[PDB]
Amino acid sequence: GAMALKRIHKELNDLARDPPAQCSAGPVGDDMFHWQATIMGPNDSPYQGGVFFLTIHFPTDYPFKPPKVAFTTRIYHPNINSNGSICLDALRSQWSPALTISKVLLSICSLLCDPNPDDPLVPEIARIYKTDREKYNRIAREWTQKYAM
Ligand SMILES: [Cl-]
Repeated sequence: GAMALKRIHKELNDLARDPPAQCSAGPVGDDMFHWQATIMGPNDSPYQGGVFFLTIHFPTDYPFKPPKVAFTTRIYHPNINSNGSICLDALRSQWSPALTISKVLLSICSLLCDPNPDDPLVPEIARIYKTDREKYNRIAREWTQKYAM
């Protein structure tokens, strides 16, 4: 309804006025409720140099339910699966209307930097992250080269 549209426009404007570091987001075309986003691989992470795309769909009662957010770029990470689904509590049980796309993008950036142990969406990647970090990094770098450049 009009409440969601007002908030979504305000958030688009918030991102333009204070352009993050290393992320962007906004409507695909003219559909305010369907956005794209991009996140640059953080420096000093195995994703450095990559560019990762995401899709975002706002519900019609945003901001009082969460947006649906998924990666569209393949990534080697314990909490993001091959469907691009993202295990992040803010997008589920922990949503609040005080969260915004900017905060969500910052949280996903931090998640790339430091995975969540409790949430292995891809159990084998979570295992290599815990047991052999240098191997995890090497493979995450290789997938950044293959998919995100
Ligand atoms: Cl508002």
